[PDB]
Amino acid sequence: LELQEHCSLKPYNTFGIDVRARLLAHARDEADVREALALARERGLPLLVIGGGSNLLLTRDVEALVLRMASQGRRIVSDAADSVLVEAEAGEAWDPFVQWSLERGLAGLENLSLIPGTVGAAPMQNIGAYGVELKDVFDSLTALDRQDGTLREFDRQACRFGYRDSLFKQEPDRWLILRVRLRLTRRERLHLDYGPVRQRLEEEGIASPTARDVSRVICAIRREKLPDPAVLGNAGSFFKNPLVDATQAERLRQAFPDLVGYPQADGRLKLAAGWLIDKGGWKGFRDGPVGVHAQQALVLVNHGGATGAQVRALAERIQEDVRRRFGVELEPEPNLY
Ligand SMILES: Cc1cc2nc3c(=O)[nH]c(=O)nc-3n(C[C@H](O)[C@H](O)[C@H](O)COP(=O)(O)OP(=O)(O)OC[C@H]3O[C@@H](n4cnc5c(N)ncnc54)[C@H](O)[C@@H]3O)c2cc1C
Ligand SMILES: Cc1c(C(=O)O)nnn1-c1ccccc1
Repeated sequence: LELQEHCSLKPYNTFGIDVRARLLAHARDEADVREALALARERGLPLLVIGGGSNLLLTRDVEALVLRMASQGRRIVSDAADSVLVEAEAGEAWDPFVQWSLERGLAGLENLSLIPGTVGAAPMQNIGAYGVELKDVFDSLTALDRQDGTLREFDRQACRFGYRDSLFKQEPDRWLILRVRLRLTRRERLHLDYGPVRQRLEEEGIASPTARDVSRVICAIRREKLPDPAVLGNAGSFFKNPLVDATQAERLRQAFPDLVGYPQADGRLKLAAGWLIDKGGWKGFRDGPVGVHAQQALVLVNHGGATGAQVRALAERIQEDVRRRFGVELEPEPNLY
C-alpha cells in the first residue's frame, strides 16, 4: 500500500497547505480500499479519503489514515449508436478521462474539460462548468458503504444531485465511491449558451463544429483566466453562487441595479457570488500570506506559507462581510478538514 507515517500532505492538495498525516496509503484497487479500511479500524483511526486534493482545505494535522484513491481503468461499457455508456475507476484523473472520451468520438464532457481532480470525486461535488453539470451525463456509480462494507449502486435520482452538491457531500464519511458510469453521446447539438465560448468557437471558423472543438476553446479560456495551483495555491472557486427567493431579489435589485443574476425555473434567482465579492471591495484583497485573486474574485489564494486556518478565517471574514452587507450568505465549494 506504500504506507507512510507522519507524512506531509503538501504535494497532495492544490492549496499547498503543509499539514502532516499520521498515515498515508495509496489505494490502487478495491482490495487496497478494503485493506486500508480494516487497517484504520484495527488501529483506532478515522479514514480520510482524498483524490487530487483540489477541493480540500486542510486546516490541521491529520490524525487519520489518509487514503489516496489511485485506481486506474477506463472502458466503454455499451455503445448504443448515439448513446454510449462509459465507466472509469475512482482514481482516474478527470481531465485525461475527458480527453479519453473525446478521442473516442464521444460528446458530453467537453464543457468539463480541464477541471482538476478524479473521476471518483466528480459525482460527490457534482462538478460543473460553462453551463454543464456531471448530473447531466450521470448514469450510475458503485460505492462502498462505510457502515457495513457492502457495495451498492446509485442511479441518478438516488445521488440527490444539487448545485455543487450531492448525497455524498451531505453524508461525507458514509460512502466511498469506487467507480462511475456516464452516458455520453454522438451527433448531438452542442452546448454553447455561454457567450465567450460561442464567440471564440465562431472566431475559429470550423465548418462543422464538434465536441473536441468546444473542448479546445474551454481549455484556452480556462488557461487564460483561472489561476493554476502549480504557481498560486487555490481550490478554484471558493464560494458557490447563492440562490435567493423573489422577495430578497426584489430588495437587492431595487438597491443595486447592476446586480448580476441568473433567473431559475422556480422563480428564484441565482446571484453571481463573484459580483457580490467584487462589489464588496474584496477583489485583490491581501492580508499576510492569504488573499483574493486580483481578477477572479471567487478564488481565494495561498501566496505562500499560509496555514489552512488562515484560509478558513479569511473566508469566514468575507462571509460575515457579505452577510452583513447584502444579507446573503456565501457557502463554500471546498470541503473543510
Ligand atoms: C484550479 C481549480 C479549478 C477548479 N474548477 C472547477 C470547476 O470548474 N468546476 C467545479 O465544479 N469544480 C472545480 N474545482 C473543484 C473540483 O471539485 C475539483 O477540481 C474536483 O472535483 C475534486 O476532485 P479531487 O479528486 O481533487 O477531490 P479531493 O479534493 O481529493 O476531495 C474532495 C472531497 O471529496 C472526497 N472524495 C474524493 N474522492 C472520493 C472518493 N473516491 N470517495 C469518496 N469521497 C471522495 C474527499 O474526501 C473530500 O471530502 C476546481 C479546483 C481547482 C483547484
Ligand atoms: C469558471 C467556473 C465555473 C463555471 O463555469 O460554472 N465554476 N467554477 N469555476 C471556477 C472559477 C474560478 C476558478 C476556478 C473554477
